[PDB]
Amino acid sequence: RAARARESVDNLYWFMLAAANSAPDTPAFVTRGVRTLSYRELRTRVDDFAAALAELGLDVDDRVVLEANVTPDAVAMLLACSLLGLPFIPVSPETPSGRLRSILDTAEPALFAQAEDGGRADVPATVGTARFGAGGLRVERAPRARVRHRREIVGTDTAYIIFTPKGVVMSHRSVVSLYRAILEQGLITPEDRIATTSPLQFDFALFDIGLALGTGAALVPVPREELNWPRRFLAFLGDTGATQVHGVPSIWRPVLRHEPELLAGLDRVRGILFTGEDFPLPELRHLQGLLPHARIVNGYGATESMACSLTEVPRPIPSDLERLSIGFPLPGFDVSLLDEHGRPVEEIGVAGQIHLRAPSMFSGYWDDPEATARVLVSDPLDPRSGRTVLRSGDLAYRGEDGELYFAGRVDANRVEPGEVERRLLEFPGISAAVALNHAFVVVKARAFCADTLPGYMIPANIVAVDDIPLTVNGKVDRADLATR
Amino acid sequence: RAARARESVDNLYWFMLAAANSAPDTPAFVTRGVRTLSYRELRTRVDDFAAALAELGLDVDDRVVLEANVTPDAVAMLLACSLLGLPFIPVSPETPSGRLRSILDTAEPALFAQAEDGGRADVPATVGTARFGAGGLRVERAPRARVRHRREIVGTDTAYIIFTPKGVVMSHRSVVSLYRAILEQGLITPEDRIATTSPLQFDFALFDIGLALGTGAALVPVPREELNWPRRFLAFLGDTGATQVHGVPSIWRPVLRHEPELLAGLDRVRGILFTGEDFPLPELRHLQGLLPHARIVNGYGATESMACSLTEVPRPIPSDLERLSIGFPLPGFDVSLLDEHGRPVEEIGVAGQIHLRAPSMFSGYWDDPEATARVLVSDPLDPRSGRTVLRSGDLAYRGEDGELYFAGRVDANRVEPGEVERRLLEFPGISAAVALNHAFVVVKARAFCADTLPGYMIPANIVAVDDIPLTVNGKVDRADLATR
Ligand SMILES: N#Cc1cccc([C@@H](N)CC(=O)NS(=O)(=O)OC[C@H]2O[C@@H](n3cnc4c(N)ncnc43)[C@H](O)[C@@H]2O)c1
Ligand SMILES: N#Cc1cccc([C@@H](N)CC(=O)NS(=O)(=O)OC[C@H]2O[C@@H](n3cnc4c(N)ncnc43)[C@H](O)[C@@H]2O)c1
Repeated sequence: RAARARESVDNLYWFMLAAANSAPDTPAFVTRGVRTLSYRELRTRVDDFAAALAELGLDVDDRVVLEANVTPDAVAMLLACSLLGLPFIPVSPETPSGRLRSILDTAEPALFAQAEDGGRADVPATVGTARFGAGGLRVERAPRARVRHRREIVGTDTAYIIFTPKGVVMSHRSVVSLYRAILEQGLITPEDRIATTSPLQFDFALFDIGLALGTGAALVPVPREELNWPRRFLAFLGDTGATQVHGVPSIWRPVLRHEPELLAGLDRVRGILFTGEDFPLPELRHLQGLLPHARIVNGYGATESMACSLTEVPRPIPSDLERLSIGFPLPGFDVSLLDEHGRPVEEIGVAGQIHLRAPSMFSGYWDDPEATARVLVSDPLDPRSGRTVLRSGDLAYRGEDGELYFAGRVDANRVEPGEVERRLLEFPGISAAVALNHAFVVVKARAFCADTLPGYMIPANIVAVDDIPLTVNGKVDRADLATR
Repeated sequence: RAARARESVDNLYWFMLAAANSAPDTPAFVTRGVRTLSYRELRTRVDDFAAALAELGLDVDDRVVLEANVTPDAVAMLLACSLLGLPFIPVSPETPSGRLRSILDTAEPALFAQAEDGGRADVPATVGTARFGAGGLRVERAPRARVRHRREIVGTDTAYIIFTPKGVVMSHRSVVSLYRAILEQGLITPEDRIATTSPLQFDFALFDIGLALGTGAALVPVPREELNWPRRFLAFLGDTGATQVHGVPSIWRPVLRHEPELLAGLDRVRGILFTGEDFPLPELRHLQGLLPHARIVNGYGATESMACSLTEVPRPIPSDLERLSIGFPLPGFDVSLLDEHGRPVEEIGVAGQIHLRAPSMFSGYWDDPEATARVLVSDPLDPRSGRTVLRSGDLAYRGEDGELYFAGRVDANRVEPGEVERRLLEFPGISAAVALNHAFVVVKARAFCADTLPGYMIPANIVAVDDIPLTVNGKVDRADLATR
């Protein structure tokens, strides 16, 4: 009686589990005793959860909150939801109870599912509740009864909604199109093991899952508890034989500061990928110098398209380089830089706002058509067609070869805090530095800065801190540094 | 310097010319001396026209009017436009000068191209003019100079705009998705020869071209001058060895009336496909009876998605059958029937308005965002997602097996003119009949009707005519029958 996605129709289930056929006994997951779960064993768990979910009578586009971090079970669940056309709303179990309630209030989901040993208690009787474990999907409270109206699942049905409360609605067509564009850029082979560090609620986690599983590679989820301590993190990457390490730039900060020599011992690491924010070039040069056999890729994009461009950093990074390139749009993606009148910028080195044409475009903001119409706008170079572009909120300029350079959020003398942080990171004893004019440093600095920086770039205040504070998703917490 | 579509990005060029690689010497076209043009020779002409077009400096999404009927040269041109991301506006050379001017006024194209021996004179100096022939593309007036801004072609770039002045904007992604859905329904093999009868300006022509060329089959364009006379039309189908015959129901009307015995001699015809309007069941039963080895397929859909469903008619058609089924949506398509409150109709045999979820959805109506927002509407079963559906303007009901039945335009006792026309087509001496209560017949009838029809279905007037008048696209011209 449940609709199931057909194999020919774009859908995360068929896309991520194709390797269960061509390579059933190859590893889909490596976890830590180092264990592997094969593609066949993963499809078996997905099919079991999907048989259980199908009993609940949910209609296509009924929303399932998945509270978990990246685990074989949580990935088995989101793929079960995918086959049944039930958009998942991934929520980290670290999300505060209040923030979760606010998501439940707006998203009005039919079902909330967490791990057997999950800790969430606060869930209204309108929302069904279930727990999943290699034991199976276990319904605690059934979702409330309904009449199914959707006969067939399509490409534009929602795969997932990302909540930060702003909800980015992504279709199977959009996310599969992104995975296919990256498969074309041979970032990954089937023999790779991708260490993934992002919270499940961050699309960087969904990007890592699909890149691994869509390629026939193994995923190595790094638990936050392993990530937070430098020797522990390095022993986890060594033990699991990780070949690729994905994370926001901050994942390296403790290892660079405390354990650079053990970091150099990661001889199986072939590739590093970051996204989310600028990697401070002094830390990035330090990292590159320790792992000279690891390709480093600058990943640019936003939740609204999942991603835009993948750009290998120069080897070595020029000492004098001020900004890494964010390169060229993925195959099938296109950028217009438009000025403050909405006109194309053709001039080398002049910033405009990125307007992205992407096959991975979000459907809209959940229950916010006004916000949707401000962001997903009529193509300003062809406004009579009804074609839309993403008005990204990001500034960029091109260089002489047409490559892009990120130039900050349009809404956040032009100060480049990156140049302030660079000069400070070049001062004896400073391991980290964030500017917002206040500079915060992890450990005279003022005169060292003034020896090369213009007057408007010299910090008014330089504040010693034990660490750079991070958001749940691992980005610099500038709100937090503001408070103190 | 011209952007060209990449092979990995949905685009009519790569989709229709893949057979130039796997089967270069197989026929792409059969024309009438019976000649063939191979896939390789077709790609050569496409590449030549595209090299010439690229010289003109047009930007991606610059519009090219193609005035032609279905010919190897006109198909070579629309595929050249496709590779360069130049949406084509196909216009039949039968279109009156006034109607063309009205299209030029709204669409403001950069270029108008016609055949060497084309007859159009009326084209403003703002629009470039060119003529194409196996000689090459020949520029008469260059388009006016411009700066190119688009770096890369994407999936959602416009393939073509259909004008009837209402302009349906179709993307490469939408039209390729439709061709792929039909390739999955093995309508056609590479050994087939598809006789196509629609004017190039009608998307039925574009449907036929892509089905043939995307499959590696041969296209057999039927010129209007061959189509208009019954023995001439049958000799053309015989000489070219057509294996499939596509056209609106009216293409059969003269052959059924004048040459039924020669029609039975079409021994190579394996398949017939119609769309656009109801096939009057008495003519359809007559046709099916003459070619018992031809599968007949009822094709339902609209320009806004190119198509929706393909449904093989029963063999034989039950004598008592009142309506052919329009079956089930193509793989990856989904229909909701919604009532006059906007609520799902689940009841067998109750009509509602078709809301279509389609991967082949139009981008919008050219320079008409108001009309777009009335037709491409928020999914009424999931309106907070920003997902849209086509509000089709078509009524339908389901039968016991969930199959659809077309029940007329929402805007056009409920009279079923089909039942009035049926009873008249069953009266001795009537070969055709159209009701609009007035009935028009091609050659006491009133009492024959009253012997089985309810009072409200009995024509007030029965008018003998020499023929049923047709639109350019070959549909019944009810406006025309109204005048007289
Ligand atoms: N390649 C790649 C790739 C792979 C996985 C997931 C993603 C993104 N969804 C990650 C992300 O932070 N998205 S965001 O919407 O929260 O915030 C997006 C914003 O974060 C900033 N950003 C994102 N990438 C950045 C980069 N490489 N350098 C500098 N800033 C970058 C930009 O402002 C951007 O609009 C990209
Ligand atoms: N399968 C298939 C297939 C292949 C090629 C091209 C097409 C359509 N684009 C043809 C067409 O007439 N489109 S229309 O937009 O002008 O007018 C559409 C309208 O014409 C009517 N229509 C279209 N198909 C019909 C059918 N099979 N039976 C009855 N009516 C039908 C409906 O009202 C529909 O909304 C369909």
